[PDB]
Amino acid sequence: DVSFRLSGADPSSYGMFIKDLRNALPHTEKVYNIPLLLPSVSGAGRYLLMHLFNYDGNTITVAVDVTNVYIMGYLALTTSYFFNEPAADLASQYVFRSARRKITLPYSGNYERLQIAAGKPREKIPIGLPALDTAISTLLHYDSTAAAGALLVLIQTTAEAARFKYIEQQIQERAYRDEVPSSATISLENSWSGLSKQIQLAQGNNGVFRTPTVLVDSKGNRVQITNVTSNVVTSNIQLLLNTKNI
Ligand SMILES: Nc1ccn([C@@H]2O[C@H](COP(=O)(O)O)[C@@H](O)[C@H]2O)c(=O)n1
Ligand SMILES: *[C@@H]1O[C@H](CO)[C@@H](O)[C@H](O)[C@H]1NC(C)=O
Repeated sequence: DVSFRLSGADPSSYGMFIKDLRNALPHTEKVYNIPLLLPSVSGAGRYLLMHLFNYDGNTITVAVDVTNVYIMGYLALTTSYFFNEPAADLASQYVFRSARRKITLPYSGNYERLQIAAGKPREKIPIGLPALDTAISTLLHYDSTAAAGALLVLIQTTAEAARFKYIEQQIQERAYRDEVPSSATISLENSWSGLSKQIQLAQGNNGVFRTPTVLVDSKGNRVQITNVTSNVVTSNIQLLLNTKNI
């Protein structure tokens, strides 16, 4: 398992958490020095438990699929909550079984559905460590509309930060003040599958992407990433979604 406590949290302790999160995900191979997530894992081993504590020390446990870093569901006191999707229902067979009741959330975990439930796109939702404290607090007591927004914050401040060093750094900048994600942040989130694919396709293509990936950079400018020498590949991305799952 991995843990993170908002009480006394700073950019350093958050960095240690994201490091732990990455290191908890198994791999047998690196592609261009980036860990390649496994095609599949059977049984309970598929799910990582993240213990998150709000400033007041109240806690939720979040179940994460270690093959794609997708959040499946979470436990809050004696109630488990899972996304309305087949992968999450499968997860509910293995994690939080001792919960007194299980609620299936009225949406899947994908960004489009969460934004619909939350009533706003995540371009408009501030993120940061204070926002994560709020998210944990919200998830402690069921409120599906509020939970959608909280989960958008949760996913970006954990999974997306694990996937991209840039995103980790953006959250570190928001340690004591929330701010909506940069356009570059949104771009990287939306491009993770594509980038993972092209980095793997480059393996037998002399480091060249079969299809270029369009990204927005730190200056709001639209760049085109075409091979593994790009900083996004050498610097930024920390985990690759296996092409078998794409
Ligand atoms: N169970 C799920 C499903 C999706 N997600 C996140 O939501 C995204 C899906 O968004 P779209 O369907 O809008 O592409 C994924 O990239 C993933 O990071 C998640 O964190 N947990
Ligand atoms: C590869 O990407 C680098 C970095 O963006 C770029 O400068 C260069 O033009 C590209 N080279 C090839 C052969 O695609």
